[PDB]
Amino acid sequence: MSAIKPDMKINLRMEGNVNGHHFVIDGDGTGKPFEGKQSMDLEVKEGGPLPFAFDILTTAFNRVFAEYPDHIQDYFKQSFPKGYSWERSLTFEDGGICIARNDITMEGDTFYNKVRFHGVNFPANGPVMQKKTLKWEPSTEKMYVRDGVLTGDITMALLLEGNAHYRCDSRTTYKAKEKGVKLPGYHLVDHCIEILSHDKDYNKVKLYEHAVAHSGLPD
Amino acid sequence: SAIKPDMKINLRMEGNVNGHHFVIDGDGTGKPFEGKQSMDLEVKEGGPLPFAFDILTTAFNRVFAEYPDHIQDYFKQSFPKGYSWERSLTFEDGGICIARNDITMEGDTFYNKVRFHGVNFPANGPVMQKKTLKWEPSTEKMYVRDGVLTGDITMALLLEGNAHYRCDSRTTYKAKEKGVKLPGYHLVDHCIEILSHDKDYNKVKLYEHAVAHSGLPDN
Amino acid sequence: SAIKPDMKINLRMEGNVNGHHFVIDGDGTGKPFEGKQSMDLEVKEGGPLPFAFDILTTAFNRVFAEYPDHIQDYFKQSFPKGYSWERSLTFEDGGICIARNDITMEGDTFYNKVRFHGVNFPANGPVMQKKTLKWEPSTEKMYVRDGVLTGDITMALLLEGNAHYRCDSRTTYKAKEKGVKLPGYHLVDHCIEILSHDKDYNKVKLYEHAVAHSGLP
Amino acid sequence: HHMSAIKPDMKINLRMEGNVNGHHFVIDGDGTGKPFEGKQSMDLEVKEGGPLPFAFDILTTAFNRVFAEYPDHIQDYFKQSFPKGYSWERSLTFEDGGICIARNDITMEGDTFYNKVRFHGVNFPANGPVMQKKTLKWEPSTEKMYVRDGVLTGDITMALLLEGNAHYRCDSRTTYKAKEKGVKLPGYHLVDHCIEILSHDKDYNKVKLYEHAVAHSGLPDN
Ligand SMILES: O=S([O-])[O-]
Ligand SMILES: O=S([O-])[O-]
Ligand SMILES: O=S([O-])[O-]
Ligand SMILES: O=S([O-])[O-]
Repeated sequence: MSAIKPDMKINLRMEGNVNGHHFVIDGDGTGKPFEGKQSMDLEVKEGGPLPFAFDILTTAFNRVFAEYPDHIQDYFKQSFPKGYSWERSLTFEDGGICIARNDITMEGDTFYNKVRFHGVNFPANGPVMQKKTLKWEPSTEKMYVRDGVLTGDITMALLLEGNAHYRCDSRTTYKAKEKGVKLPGYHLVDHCIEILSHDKDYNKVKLYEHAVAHSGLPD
Repeated sequence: SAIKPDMKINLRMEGNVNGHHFVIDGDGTGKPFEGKQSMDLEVKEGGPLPFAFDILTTAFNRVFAEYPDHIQDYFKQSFPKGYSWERSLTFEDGGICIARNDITMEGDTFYNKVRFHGVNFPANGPVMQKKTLKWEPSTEKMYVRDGVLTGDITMALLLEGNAHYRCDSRTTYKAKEKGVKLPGYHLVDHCIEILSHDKDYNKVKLYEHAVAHSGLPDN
Repeated sequence: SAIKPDMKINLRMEGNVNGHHFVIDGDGTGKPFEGKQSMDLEVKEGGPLPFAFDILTTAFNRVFAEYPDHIQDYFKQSFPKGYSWERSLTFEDGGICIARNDITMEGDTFYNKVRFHGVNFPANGPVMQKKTLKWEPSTEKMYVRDGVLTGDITMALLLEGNAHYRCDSRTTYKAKEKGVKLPGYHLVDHCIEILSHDKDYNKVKLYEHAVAHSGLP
Repeated sequence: HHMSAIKPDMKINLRMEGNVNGHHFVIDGDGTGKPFEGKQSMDLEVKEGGPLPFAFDILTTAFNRVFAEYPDHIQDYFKQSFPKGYSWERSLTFEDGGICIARNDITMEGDTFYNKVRFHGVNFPANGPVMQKKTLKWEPSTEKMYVRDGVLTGDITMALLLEGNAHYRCDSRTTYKAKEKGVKLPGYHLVDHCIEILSHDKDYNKVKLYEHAVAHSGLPDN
């Protein structure tokens, strides 16, 4: 009924603008939806070398790639073959604010991702514009229904140079394309995201993510 | 200098709110030294808008603000070359927009290249249900933050049923030419009004009046 | 008629910021219809204060605001019985304060029982460092929310070296008597100033000027 | 770095004083816990200000991260802050504008932790879930722990389940400060927790509270 395969391809085009700098980024990769794992090779096609930390873009580069236990409704795998969309705001602690969206379709073995990313008000000598970010720290998304819609709320942190941290408050709304996909109960999604390799300027990046859904303590 | 007592305003806005793409053209006139401006707005692509027009109206130029002699006018000093702004709008129910405008002048006309993106407006909130009446009069705080002129404001939309709907906005302004003198802390009063519109807001007449001041007791 | 042209102000504040307990007494005067008040303040306990005195000053009465005829004056209408307010103050570096005042009146004097609690001010921040100079003049936005008069404001402290330090504040205002008529949306301009102080701010003279208006046009 | 004097089975003595929306209260607490298992229970009694006119649930995170199960590889700032103790300050920012701040000064004598807790809150809307007592429980959540401004900081966005099944968000920031010098600061880590009112009398004048807390490194090392 769902047509989600153990191994899937990922096609992606991201376009957007941060701090007035336009960019286009293409991604091709593979994932294991039932294992909650995915990888992607990315190439900056326009606007390279990027004047900002590549790390701010990486959560925009699909919750279908999360390991869901049987006892939790898997909204994302239940959304196919028709697919779904998400919208997200990223509010950073120094006033940098980004909005993003992805329209996700599926054709055969391949997920297609139309991603948009817009960012404003990053300070000139902040860690984003100065490329002082090292990685996203592992974090946990809270999944719950708000105004008829599945919503993911998370506070994430970028590890910085010198082992400082840089806070980002994120809210995502997820919407199945097909009418009447059953919404899940409150649950948690643990994730980690990692740049596996990159060239000096981050014109080429190999990206990986692992995500696991769960009910949290006590079980 | 470059600024004439009567100016023309040419504007194109392209954007996306809650997944809905749109294009809006603006043609108008204003008196920069009196801080007054009007515009006729025409929805080109994406009419009729599925969301409240009111969210867009602050994005449709601080050059049209009455500055007293004791306050540095950053905006009139930015011309002929012009300036750009970036803005975030954080609404109380989680809706978040980002906007930008690159402002140029040739002859007696200001040209505005405007982008507007918004996400996470609830289906039954006042924006998607078109339950807003107007922006209440407000006061923007201008000050320098990380080497850039920053405008901070809490605005409120009046709703049908008389409730108020809070928006927190931050704008950064940047002159194109190097070495334009940054002002000291000041305030800008403003009021914005949709003078007329057709049923579906595919046509809108918009007016704004803005006045800079020192605050109490010097205002 | 409860509001006289020249009134006195009695005040006791107690609180705790970043673990440090303090008591501060105030005695002042003002002109309710001119929207002007000043007060002499004295630290009775916990002096010298280890934090910037400025964080407390908006907690040291909107009855002292010049209201024009066309705006309902919730505050002067709340007397002789009084009103109370509650306020949260969210500073941009995570320092968060909450405050309360219960205001009563007898003759020509307002009595104020004030509480002020603050946490999470960083040691390297302007408050614990005492790098504040003044509150910049600001505009509070007054509207009804869930049946209660509410004031929302973005305020900013001028810092040494002319940086600013932002504070977001929400106040809820509550008349003691039933049937005090709620105003419509309006703005209140204010400026607050420490006029004089001794070295450690154990004694402080404070001044405020406030004016209600509709805004443009 | 040193021996904590923390025993496998500990007693907990607590007094909370506070004021929410102008309402003053005193609440006494007596419990027990297993520091190394990350588990604790407490019986709470309202001594002044009963019956409480707001949701008891807003207070329950205020009623000690000693009671967290720490792996060997993550520095345990809380157990290493003993025998001398530590204190925390916390802000609670609810989505409808209610704001609380809280403090706890934590000491130890023999097998007993002592807790001097202060809790103040303002601007809870009269018709909101807190003042209307429409909360059900805190959902399980994960706190992020890292060093900020030289201080161990816990940042968490938590949710109260409401009647009618909506959720009610609270953004909480805690700063933790050891009383003694020389307590090693931990690197970034996560703490999973669950908090539960096991039982209560009708007006919540008497409450039985339980919590389980587990620190980990997150994915993949969890
Ligand atoms: O996917 S994790 O390894 O960042
Ligand atoms: O711009 S004013 O007339 O609302
Ligand atoms: O009252 S003003 O001048 O600080
Ligand atoms: O403490 S747990 O059982 O919610």
